[PDB]
Amino acid sequence: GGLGRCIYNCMNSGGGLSFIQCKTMCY
Repeated sequence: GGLGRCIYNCMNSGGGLSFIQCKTMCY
């Protein structure tokens, strides 16, 4: 899928941005 890993790498450790910028941005 995407959201599953999106926030994972984005938030867990692999984004360098924010949460709302990935928890929702990711399609």
